[PDB]
Amino acid sequence: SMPFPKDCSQAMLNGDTTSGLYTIYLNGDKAQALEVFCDMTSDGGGWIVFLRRKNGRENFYQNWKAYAAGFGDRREEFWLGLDNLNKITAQGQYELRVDLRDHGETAFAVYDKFSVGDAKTRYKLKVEGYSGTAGDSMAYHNGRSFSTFDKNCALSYKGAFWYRNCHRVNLMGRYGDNNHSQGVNWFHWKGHEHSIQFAEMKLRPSNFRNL
Ligand SMILES: Fc1ccc(CNC[C@H]2CCCO2)cc1
Repeated sequence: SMPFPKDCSQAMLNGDTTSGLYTIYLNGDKAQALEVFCDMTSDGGGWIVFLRRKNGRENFYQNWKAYAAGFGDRREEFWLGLDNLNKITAQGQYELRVDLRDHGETAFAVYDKFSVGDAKTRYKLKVEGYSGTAGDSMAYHNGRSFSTFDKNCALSYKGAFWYRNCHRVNLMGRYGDNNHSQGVNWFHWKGHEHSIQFAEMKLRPSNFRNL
């Protein structure tokens, strides 16, 4: 096992093959301990889950400080936080996976290259290298800074994202809200008038597929 695993891939290969809560260490630094939910089953596992939507019990209409730091319940609905995502994606080349499920249908999207800038970039999104079945809805968002109501689409649509003008993805939107662009949307799968029941965003090293 690796004493201070810096993501859910290093934490898995230690043998641990159950999805659940695990401790990771940013830059492998024992002083930068982070609790994450590892999805160890989806496409060979080793994923840090950074968003989960599944029942609308948690409020995602939260401020910049809340999106930077993280919020909610890692076992249920949560946001891991942008400072975390910046530090994780700085450790090497990460891939993004999005898993969607709504009234029994499933779709996914993988981006070979995924990173989040530091606070000085307003946590700039980078997503390149699409494959999957949900449709390339993040390409629209590539290069966008993060937006919350207090730093305008977040206020217009009552959510938070790497907004442009405004979104094809709104996975931190209002739960079960089918009003145009207000819900948990992945436009190129279910459009802007269908709020998705279940959504996870997760990352692991892009080189995991053949490590
Ligand atoms: F994924 C996440 C990441 C962060 C959080 C909020 N952390 C709260 C701090 C202060 C009191 C306890 O920890 C929730 C879910």
